[PDB]
Amino acid sequence: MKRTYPEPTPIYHITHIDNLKGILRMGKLLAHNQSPPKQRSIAYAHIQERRNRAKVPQPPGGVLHDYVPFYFCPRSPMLYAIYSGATEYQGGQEPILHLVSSAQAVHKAGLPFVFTDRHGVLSHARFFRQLEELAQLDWEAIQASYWADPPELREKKQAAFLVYKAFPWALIEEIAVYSQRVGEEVLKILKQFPEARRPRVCIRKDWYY
DNA sequence: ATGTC
Repeated sequence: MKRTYPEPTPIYHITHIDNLKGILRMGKLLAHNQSPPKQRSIAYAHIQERRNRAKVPQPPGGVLHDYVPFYFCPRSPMLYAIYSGATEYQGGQEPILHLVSSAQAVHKAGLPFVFTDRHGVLSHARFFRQLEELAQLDWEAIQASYWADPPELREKKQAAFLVYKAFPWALIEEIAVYSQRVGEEVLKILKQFPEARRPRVCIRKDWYY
């Protein structure tokens, strides 16, 4: 009766469109501790500071800031904080891209990864290395459109897929966007990097608030 | 409904 994970299992990384040039110039997403040439932070600083010191207890270890973060859903709680202007960033959701890949693409590429069953800064989050352990996650919570309550559902919606240090651009399969205007601006940027993969750019308003 | 905790 409880939902299982789709296979392939989508993973989602949100970023401001003002960072896409830097992603294509580096040819990869870089983890926070790898000093990405980001133009626009859409994070909470006070939770960023927790990620900065949160130990990852599975090899290859380090801290959460050593990994490129993905969720297993679009339309994240983080995106709600952005949509509602609760962040220092005041631009709203419209310039926020969903970069899409899959857990299985990462495994087949032989990149080191870990994943969690819930918001990764929580002291009781479980960490996993084996894709069979996707069965440990709560796929009802991950897909829930109303996630404010109950508390367990809220935590488990924010299970993370964590790729150590860097995520190659070549593994991104789709860029989802809010609006035609932002789609067009993404294709203009991609065309400045003709050697790079050009993933399909899809308007998915249902991935936004 | 939901302002990542």
